[PDB]
Amino acid sequence: GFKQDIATLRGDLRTYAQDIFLAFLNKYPDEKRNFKNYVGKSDQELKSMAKFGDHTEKVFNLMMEVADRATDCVPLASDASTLVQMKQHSGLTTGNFEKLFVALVEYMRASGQSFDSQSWDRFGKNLVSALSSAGMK
Ligand code: HEM
Ligand SMILES: CC(c1ccc(O)cc1)c1ccc(O)cc1
Repeated sequence: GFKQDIATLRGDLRTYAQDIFLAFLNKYPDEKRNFKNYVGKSDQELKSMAKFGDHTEKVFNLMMEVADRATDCVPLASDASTLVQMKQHSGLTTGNFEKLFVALVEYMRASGQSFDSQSWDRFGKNLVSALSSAGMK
């Protein structure tokens, strides 16, 4: 289920963090407007870039903490407000997050593995609802 999925993802975190972000960027190429240093690069080139590895892993480390602190796939309001108020998230709207979780769920469905994709799909919708309540446009 969802809890075990958090353990599975954490057990190969750098790999999953990079592969899910690439799935997102490749499914939604327009989302690179937010990541101009990643333009004009193949996946293997991005996986050679120090900030792409560093940043993807720090993002996913916090994503897994947000998921782990959730009840029934509903994140804490404190975690939603941290994600809205972060200076690095000044430009974003909830649609950026919806798209990320669509790509994450698709990734999991396409994997060989028994991820609980329906729990991740809920988590993404509930995180979007929480971000909207905490003031993200
Ligand atoms: C639950 C999902 C997310 C979490 C937990 C999260 C977390 C973080 C964290 C911890 C950082 C700091 C990274 C560092 O400085 O090394 C960061 C930066 C950033 N995040 Fe988020 N983020 C999420 C979703 C998103 C989404 C959906 C977008 C845009 C589509 C986004 C855009 C950014 C940008 C532009 C930065 C700063 C620039 C950069 O680090 O390359 N984030 N995020
Ligand atoms: C959107 C986010 C991310 C999405 C999915 C992941 O598995 C890891 C990270 C992100 C933020 C800043 C970056 O520099 C790189 C990526």
